[PDB]
Amino acid sequence: KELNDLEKKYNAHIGVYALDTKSGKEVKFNSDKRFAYASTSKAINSAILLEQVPYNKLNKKVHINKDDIVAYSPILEKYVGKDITLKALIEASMTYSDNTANNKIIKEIGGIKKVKQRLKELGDKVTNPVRLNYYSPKSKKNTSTPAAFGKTLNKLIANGKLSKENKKFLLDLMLNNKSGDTLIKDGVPKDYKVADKSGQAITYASRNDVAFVYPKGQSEPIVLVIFTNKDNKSDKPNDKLISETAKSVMKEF
Repeated sequence: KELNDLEKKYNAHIGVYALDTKSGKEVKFNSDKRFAYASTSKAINSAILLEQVPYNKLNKKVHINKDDIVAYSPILEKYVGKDITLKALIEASMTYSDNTANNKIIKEIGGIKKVKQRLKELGDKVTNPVRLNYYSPKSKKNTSTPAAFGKTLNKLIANGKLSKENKKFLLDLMLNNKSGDTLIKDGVPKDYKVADKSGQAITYASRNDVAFVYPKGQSEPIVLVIFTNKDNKSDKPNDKLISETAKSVMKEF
């Protein structure tokens, strides 16, 4: 389906960027347009942490106090006054999208400043991290573009400096996450393997998914970045748009 028809059918804005990492072929649509990136930021931060911690060191522990807790911390809220491992922090953040867990990761890395440093190093001068679920077309805070984010994903993970173990760990989590079942995973041919990280912001029907798509017998992923929003602040997102976009796109591959 034309991408235009999908914007028409859902009365929404779509931003797409796909890269078949084997051939280098690219599919783009509103690729330099800015959208909230928000919670999809989790995969980036965990990824950064994996660059500095060998797999064999994920069992190191950090203390959790009351001052650590942030809203929507399904897992971490139970750790008050205890020690948790780096590995469990990656897990709570990627599988349960735990807020405290993401915040601990960032600190561990050395703060937002250091993440900002790593981004520039990779060639990303677009993505603007926040020191998350908020979006306003006014600002460039918490935004990236499909092309930019797509370039970062590839450089960070698909072809980054991760170990096989670290890469595997992280990919396993994005593979097994039930919170993306309605997105890119709903859209692609059943033979495909999809490791994704969803996102959303509470304003403008800001709904995204990012993935590493592995076609039938192909070892190299297609990086797919889909960013959607709407015209009203209180608009509600429809997950089918993403499903529908993914399906459309996979066809060019």
